[PDB]
Amino acid sequence: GAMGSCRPPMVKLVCPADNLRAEGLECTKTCQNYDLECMSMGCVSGCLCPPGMVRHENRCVALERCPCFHQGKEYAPGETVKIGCNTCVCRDRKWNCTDHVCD
Repeated sequence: GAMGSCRPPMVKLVCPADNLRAEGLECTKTCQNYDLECMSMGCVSGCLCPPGMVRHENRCVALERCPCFHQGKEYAPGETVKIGCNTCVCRDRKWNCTDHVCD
């Protein structure tokens, strides 16, 4: 029934015979696989978030707003954490360490 059933869908993406739209290589695009490997399932009849948006916790958020991970825990942008004698803050889906003097 051409039912995505992929939770609240935003943008529908199908994979042509040779998968020209998904180029086969492409399948998913989320802050998790955006720069990392993609999941096998997703290229074929799937619903993801707009290009400038990423799929996170079934919700669409902007890349600059994407969640950050540090120690198995999920953090947010501008969120600071302490690592040893240095601290880091999530900026641009990446952590920025001050690396100040170890006290």
